[PDB]
Amino acid sequence: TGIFMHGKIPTLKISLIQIFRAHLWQKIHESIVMDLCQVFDQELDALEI
RNA sequence: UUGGAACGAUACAGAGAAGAUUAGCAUGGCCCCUGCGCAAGGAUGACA
Repeated sequence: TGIFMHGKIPTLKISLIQIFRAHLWQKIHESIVMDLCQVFDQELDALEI
């Protein structure tokens, strides 16, 4: 994740590991990348792309 | 070609959660009830 731990809060570390399991950060980034691709793919002949 | 480092580096993976999870029936315990067997035992009905 991109979460920076300011001190060893072990309970918070475990919670954030459970919340961002199965590579959720990469999946979120990829999904937003795909969404921007589609929103820019639709308007390619109007934005002169 | 030949040496550092090897409690390191990188590669993969990363849920570092929490657990002997859970549905059915039968057995077993208890109290009846019903049927049959076994061993005995009660009370009672019946003329020429």
